[PDB]
Amino acid sequence: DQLNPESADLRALAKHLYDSYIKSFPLTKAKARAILTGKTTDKSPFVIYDMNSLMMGEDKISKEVAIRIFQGCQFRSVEAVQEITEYAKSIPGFVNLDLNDQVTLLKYGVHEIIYTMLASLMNKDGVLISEGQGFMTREFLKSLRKPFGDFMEPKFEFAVKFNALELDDSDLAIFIAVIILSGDRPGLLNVKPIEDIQDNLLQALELQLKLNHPESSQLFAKLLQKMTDLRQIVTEHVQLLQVIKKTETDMSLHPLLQEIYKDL
Ligand SMILES: COc1cc(CCc2ccccc2)c(C(=O)O)c(O)c1CC=C(C)C
Repeated sequence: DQLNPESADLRALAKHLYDSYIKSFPLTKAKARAILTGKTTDKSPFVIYDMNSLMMGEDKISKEVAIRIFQGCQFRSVEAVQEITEYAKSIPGFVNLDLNDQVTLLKYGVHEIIYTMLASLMNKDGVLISEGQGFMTREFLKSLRKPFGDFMEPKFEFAVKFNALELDDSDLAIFIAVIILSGDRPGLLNVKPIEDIQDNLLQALELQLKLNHPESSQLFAKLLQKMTDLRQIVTEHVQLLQVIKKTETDMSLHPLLQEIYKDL
């Protein structure tokens, strides 16, 4: 039989992470795909695709429209940062790390994770919003005044590609744990304890994918290669925020987000 004690421990680790992910993230990929695909009469989103539907959306779900949307987006990111911080504490070994490194791991990790999980809420046509009650189209977003009309496009581009891996939540739980425990983060005090945890997470992810996706060759490698896409989305996003700060000096940014962005 395949399972030995070592691979048994990796299965127990996969199970624990999946459990913690479910407990930390109220809107899973499974729920998102059920809303998006019409496993539904109770789960249908209201669709925002223009100014009028936007106005009607606000009714059923003050400033300039681009700004309201961007701020709505900032607030959800703050929520996601909180959910991800709750999840991270569940990753075995994580809270036993030097407090400074915990902060560093989160600071550089959370945006990569946000866009990973945001892919679960996207298809080629738009993105779920407000806990799945709404769906805002990609074209509507793209139509926003400069520079806001461009903020979401690289996220959709990534999501379309990432979604072709067809990962489910149990896969993603291990993958986002791997992301958080990156020993290559800038300013880390003790890299070794992080690398040892990541090594364990990596073995767990490898096994999960082999078992969950037996006909999907080199999926593990293909998934690791996606980290390059995420890192690049994050860099572009930060650059676009520097532009927004200067053109929209009357627009405030959540300090939790501001501290994350500080010298990324
Ligand atoms: C465009 O990106 C939005 C925007 C929004 C704001 C949608 C909105 C704002 C203001 C008026 C009408 C609709 C939400 C939301 O409200 O849940 C959202 O989850 C997202 C997903 C984005 C993330 C997690 C970065």
